[PDB]
Amino acid sequence: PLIVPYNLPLPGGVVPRMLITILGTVKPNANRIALDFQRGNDVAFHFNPRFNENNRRVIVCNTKLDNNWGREERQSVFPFESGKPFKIQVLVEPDHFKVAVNDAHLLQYNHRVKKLNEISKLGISGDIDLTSASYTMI
Ligand SMILES: COc1cccc(CO[C@H]2[C@@H](O)[C@@H](CO)O[C@@H](O[C@H]3[C@H](O)[C@@H](NC(=O)c4cccc(OC)c4)[C@H](NC(C)=O)O[C@@H]3CO)[C@@H]2O)c1
Repeated sequence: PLIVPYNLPLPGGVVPRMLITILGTVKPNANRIALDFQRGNDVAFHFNPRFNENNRRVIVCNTKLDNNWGREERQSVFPFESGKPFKIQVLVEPDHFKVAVNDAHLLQYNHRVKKLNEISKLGISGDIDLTSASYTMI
Protein backbone atom coordinates (compact mmCIF):
# COMPACT_ATOMS: atom_id res chain seq x y z
CA PRO A 1 0.00 0.00 0.00
CA LEU A 2 2.96 2.63 0.01
CA ILE A 3 5.04 3.34 -3.08
CA VAL A 4 8.83 2.77 -2.81
CA PRO A 5 10.95 4.77 -2.90
CA TYR A 6 8.99 6.65 -0.27
CA ASN A 7 9.73 9.97 1.29
CA LEU A 8 8.57 10.65 4.80
CA PRO A 9 8.81 14.33 5.82
CA LEU A 10 10.17 14.97 9.28
CA PRO A 11 8.75 18.41 10.04
CA GLY A 12 11.30 20.56 11.91
CA GLY A 13 13.84 17.73 11.78
CA VAL A 14 14.53 15.12 14.30
CA VAL A 15 14.91 15.60 18.00
CA PRO A 16 15.72 13.25 20.84
CA ARG A 17 12.59 11.17 21.82
CA MET A 18 11.39 10.92 18.28
CA LEU A 19 10.64 7.33 17.31
CA ILE A 20 10.35 6.47 13.63
CA THR A 21 8.60 3.13 12.86
CA ILE A 22 8.81 1.44 9.45
CA LEU A 23 6.71 -1.71 8.71
CA GLY A 24 7.16 -3.69 5.52
CA THR A 25 8.07 -7.02 4.00
CA VAL A 26 11.28 -7.92 2.26
CA LYS A 27 10.81 -9.06 -1.33
CA PRO A 28 11.89 -12.47 -2.48
CA ASN A 29 15.51 -12.53 -3.58
CA ALA A 30 16.17 -9.11 -2.12
CA ASN A 31 19.51 -7.49 -2.66
CA ARG A 32 19.26 -4.31 -0.56
CA ILE A 33 17.17 -2.03 1.66
CA ALA A 34 17.98 1.56 2.51
CA LEU A 35 16.90 4.18 4.95
CA ASP A 36 18.33 7.67 4.30
CA PHE A 37 17.83 10.42 6.87
CA GLN A 38 18.55 13.56 4.84
CA ARG A 39 19.64 17.05 5.58
CA GLY A 40 19.12 18.58 2.19
CA ASN A 41 21.45 16.72 -0.19
CA ASP A 42 23.45 15.39 2.78
CA VAL A 43 22.70 11.99 4.23
CA ALA A 44 22.92 12.19 7.97
CA PHE A 45 22.28 8.49 8.51
CA HIS A 46 22.23 5.90 5.81
CA PHE A 47 21.17 2.45 7.07
CA ASN A 48 21.77 -0.13 4.29
CA PRO A 49 21.15 -3.87 4.71
CA ARG A 50 22.96 -5.70 1.91
CA PHE A 51 21.79 -9.28 1.20
CA ASN A 52 24.76 -10.34 -1.00
CA GLU A 53 28.01 -8.50 -0.62
CA ASN A 54 30.56 -11.09 -1.69
CA ASN A 55 28.01 -13.76 -0.53
CA ARG A 56 27.75 -12.25 2.93
CA ARG A 57 24.77 -10.33 4.50
CA VAL A 58 25.90 -7.14 6.17
CA ILE A 59 24.36 -3.86 7.34
CA VAL A 60 26.31 -0.84 6.21
CA CYS A 61 25.81 2.59 7.93
CA ASN A 62 27.33 5.88 6.80
CA THR A 63 26.94 9.63 6.27
CA LYS A 64 27.21 11.52 2.98
CA LEU A 65 28.55 15.12 3.15
CA ASP A 66 28.93 17.29 0.02
CA ASN A 67 28.39 14.07 -2.12
CA ASN A 68 31.19 12.14 -0.32
CA TRP A 69 30.67 9.00 1.73
CA GLY A 70 32.54 8.83 5.00
CA ARG A 71 33.78 5.99 7.16
CA GLU A 72 31.43 3.01 7.00
CA GLU A 73 30.14 1.38 10.19
CA ARG A 74 29.46 -2.30 9.52
CA GLN A 75 27.34 -4.79 11.51
CA SER A 76 27.19 -8.48 10.64
CA VAL A 77 24.13 -9.14 12.86
CA PHE A 78 21.52 -9.36 10.14
CA PRO A 79 17.94 -9.73 11.28
CA PHE A 80 16.20 -9.43 7.89
CA GLU A 81 15.17 -12.34 5.73
CA SER A 82 13.94 -12.40 2.17
CA GLY A 83 10.17 -12.76 2.02
CA LYS A 84 9.54 -11.89 5.62
CA PRO A 85 7.73 -8.98 7.38
CA PHE A 86 9.85 -6.68 9.48
CA LYS A 87 9.58 -3.66 11.78
CA ILE A 88 12.41 -1.17 11.95
CA GLN A 89 12.29 1.34 14.83
CA VAL A 90 14.76 4.19 14.90
CA LEU A 91 14.82 6.16 18.15
CA VAL A 92 16.65 9.44 18.19
CA GLU A 93 18.73 9.78 21.34
CA PRO A 94 21.01 12.66 22.30
CA ASP A 95 24.23 11.17 20.94
CA HIS A 96 23.02 8.59 18.45
CA PHE A 97 20.31 7.00 16.44
CA LYS A 98 19.25 3.74 18.08
CA VAL A 99 17.94 1.02 15.76
CA ALA A 100 15.86 -2.00 16.68
CA VAL A 101 14.49 -4.58 14.28
CA ASN A 102 11.55 -6.84 15.27
CA ASP A 103 11.77 -5.43 18.80
CA ALA A 104 15.38 -6.46 19.17
CA HIS A 105 18.18 -3.90 19.51
CA LEU A 106 20.42 -3.91 16.49
CA LEU A 107 22.82 -0.97 16.42
CA GLN A 108 23.53 2.61 17.37
CA TYR A 109 24.95 5.30 15.07
CA ASN A 110 26.66 8.32 16.61
CA HIS A 111 25.45 11.72 15.30
CA ARG A 112 27.83 13.05 12.68
CA VAL A 113 25.39 15.64 11.36
CA LYS A 114 24.75 17.78 14.45
CA LYS A 115 21.98 20.06 13.23
CA LEU A 116 19.26 17.51 14.14
CA ASN A 117 16.46 20.00 13.39
CA GLU A 118 17.63 20.16 9.76
CA ILE A 119 17.31 16.37 9.14
CA SER A 120 13.94 16.89 7.58
CA LYS A 121 13.29 13.86 5.36
CA LEU A 122 13.52 10.10 5.56
CA GLY A 123 13.88 8.23 2.31
CA ILE A 124 12.88 4.54 2.36
CA SER A 125 14.05 2.48 -0.60
CA GLY A 126 15.13 -0.92 -1.86
CA ASP A 127 13.66 -4.41 -2.21
CA ILE A 128 10.67 -4.02 0.10
CA ASP A 129 6.97 -3.80 0.13
CA LEU A 130 6.26 -0.93 2.44
CA THR A 131 3.26 -1.04 4.70
CA SER A 132 3.67 2.05 6.86
CA ALA A 133 6.11 4.74 7.84
CA SER A 134 5.43 7.06 10.71
CA TYR A 135 6.75 8.75 13.84
CA THR A 136 5.76 9.55 17.39
CA MET A 137 7.29 11.16 20.53
CA ILE A 138 8.29 8.78 23.25
C1 LIG B 1 22.70 0.11 -5.25
O1 LIG B 1 21.76 1.25 -5.31
C2 LIG B 1 21.93 2.53 -4.68
C3 LIG B 1 21.02 3.51 -4.81
C4 LIG B 1 21.21 4.76 -4.18
C5 LIG B 1 22.30 5.08 -3.40
C6 LIG B 1 23.23 4.07 -3.23
C7 LIG B 1 24.46 4.31 -2.40
O2 LIG B 1 25.30 3.15 -2.24
C8 LIG B 1 26.49 3.46 -1.62
C9 LIG B 1 26.42 3.55 -0.10
O3 LIG B 1 25.67 2.38 0.35
C10 LIG B 1 27.79 3.69 0.51
C11 LIG B 1 27.72 3.71 2.01
O4 LIG B 1 28.99 3.74 2.58
O5 LIG B 1 28.54 2.54 0.07
C12 LIG B 1 28.80 2.62 -1.31
O6 LIG B 1 29.61 1.48 -1.64
C13 LIG B 1 30.91 1.53 -1.13
C14 LIG B 1 31.29 0.17 -0.55
O7 LIG B 1 30.39 -0.16 0.58
C15 LIG B 1 32.74 0.11 -0.20
N1 LIG B 1 32.99 -1.33 0.10
C16 LIG B 1 33.83 -1.64 1.11
O8 LIG B 1 34.44 -0.81 1.77
C17 LIG B 1 33.87 -3.07 1.49
C18 LIG B 1 33.46 -4.17 0.67
C19 LIG B 1 33.50 -5.48 1.22
C20 LIG B 1 33.89 -5.62 2.58
C21 LIG B 1 34.29 -4.49 3.35
O9 LIG B 1 34.72 -4.49 4.66
C22 LIG B 1 35.25 -3.31 5.37
C23 LIG B 1 34.24 -3.22 2.80
C24 LIG B 1 33.62 0.49 -1.43
N2 LIG B 1 35.00 0.60 -0.93
C25 LIG B 1 36.03 0.35 -1.88
C26 LIG B 1 37.41 0.72 -1.44
O10 LIG B 1 35.78 -0.06 -3.03
O11 LIG B 1 33.19 1.80 -1.80
C27 LIG B 1 31.88 1.85 -2.32
C28 LIG B 1 31.63 3.28 -2.86
O12 LIG B 1 31.73 4.31 -1.82
C29 LIG B 1 27.51 2.42 -2.00
O13 LIG B 1 27.73 2.60 -3.46
C30 LIG B 1 23.05 2.86 -3.90
